[PDB]
Amino acid sequence: VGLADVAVLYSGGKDSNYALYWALKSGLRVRYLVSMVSENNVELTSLQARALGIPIIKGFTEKEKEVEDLKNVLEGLKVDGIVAGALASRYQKERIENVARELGLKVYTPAWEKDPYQYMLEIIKLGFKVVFVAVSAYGLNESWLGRELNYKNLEELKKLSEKYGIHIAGEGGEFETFVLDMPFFKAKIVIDDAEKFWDGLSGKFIIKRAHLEWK
Amino acid sequence: GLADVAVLYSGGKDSNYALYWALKSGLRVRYLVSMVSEELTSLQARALGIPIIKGFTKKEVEDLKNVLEGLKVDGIVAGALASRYQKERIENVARELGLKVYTPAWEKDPYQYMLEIIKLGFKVVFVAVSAYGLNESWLGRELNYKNLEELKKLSEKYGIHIAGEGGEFETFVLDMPFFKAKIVIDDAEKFWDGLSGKFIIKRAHLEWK
Repeated sequence: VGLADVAVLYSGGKDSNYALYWALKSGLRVRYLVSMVSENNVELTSLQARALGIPIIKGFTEKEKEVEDLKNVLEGLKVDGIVAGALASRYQKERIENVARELGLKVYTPAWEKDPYQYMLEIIKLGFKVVFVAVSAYGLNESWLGRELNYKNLEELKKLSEKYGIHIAGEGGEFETFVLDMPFFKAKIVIDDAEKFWDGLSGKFIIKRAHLEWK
Repeated sequence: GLADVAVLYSGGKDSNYALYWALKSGLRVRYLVSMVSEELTSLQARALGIPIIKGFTKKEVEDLKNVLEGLKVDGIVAGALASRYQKERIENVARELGLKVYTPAWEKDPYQYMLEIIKLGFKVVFVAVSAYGLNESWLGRELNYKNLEELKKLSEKYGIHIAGEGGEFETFVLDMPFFKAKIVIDDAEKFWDGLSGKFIIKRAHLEWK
C-alpha cells in the first residue's frame, strides 16, 4: 500500500533499476516488474526479482507488433501507472506514452532530461553496483566488458565522450549495463563465472553462473 | 470478462493439461503464474505466447494471493489431480479474492489421464525419478504408449502412482496443442546415484511450427 499502485518496465539495466529505485523510495506501490523481450542479459532479471522480492512478468514478442504485446501485458494489471527508465531518447518515450495513453495509465519517467554525467554520478552515490555487459561504440574497447561503474570509470567515459562523441549514459546503445546490487535488493548478485565476446567492434559480457548473497 | 483467467503453471504435464483445457474451453488466458520457493517455464511461456509471472518466496499462500490480487481475471485454473490440500488452499485463495476456480484434472483416473495426455499430442519427458522400480532409463525418456504400458506394469508390481502423485517422478512438457513452437533439447546431462536421478536440460531452443 502507498500513494499509488504501479508496474515498472524492467530489463536489468541501470535505467530500469533507477526508475525502480525512485518508485520504491518515493512511496509508490510496485506490484510488478514487466520485462518484455523481442526476438534478437535478461535471465538475470529473474535473480534481481528474487532479490527484490517483487513478482516479475516476462513478456515475449517482429517489431511494429510488440507494442500490442506490451499493451496486452499492462492491460490486465490492476495499476494506475507505468514507471519507465528513459533519460533522453524521445522515440522510445513516444511509443510508451501511447500505450499508457490508450490504457489510461499515468507515465512516470524519473530519469527524463537529466544530465547524463550527474545521472551516472547519482547512480554511483545511491549505492548502485553496476556492470558493463555490452559495448558498441567507436572508442569503447574490449576492456569495458565486465567492468564495474565507479568514480574512476565514470570520468573515463566523460573523457571518451568529450573525444569520440559517445553518450555518457549509454544512450542510443553505446553500452548496456546490469545491476548486481542497489539499496532495495535483499540480496547481492555475485558473479561466479562469465566470459567475454568481442566481435572486433562491439562486445558482450555473458554471465555464465552467479548466486545471491542475502544482506 | 467472464472468460479471463490466470493459470497456475509449473511446466509439468499437469499445468499444461490445465492450460490446454482452458484454451480449449475458449477461456482467455491472460497470464501464466509460476510461484517458486527455496529457463524452462520461460521457454514454454515463449512458445505459448502467453505472459508468465514469476513470484518468489521462502507464507507462500500470501505471496500467491499477492500476485493474483493485481490481475484483471475472473478465475484461476489449477492443475491439481488428487491432492485435497493443494486444492483447498487454492480454492480458499480464490474465494478471498472473489475469483472462480477451475480444476479440470480433478480426480480423473490416473491411467486414463496419462493415455489422454498422449492422445492429445503432448510431448512429455521424465526429468526426475525417485522410486524403486524406476531405473535411470526413464531419465529424458519421452512418454508414449509403449512406455506408458511399461510404466503401468511397474505400478502393478511396485505400487508407484502412474501419474506420479506419490512423487515417484516429475515431467516437463516440450510440446502440446497450443504451443506455437516445440522445445527441442540440444544438450542434457543425467544425474543418477543408482536410486534417484534427474534429467537436466542444459541447452534448448524453440522450433517454430
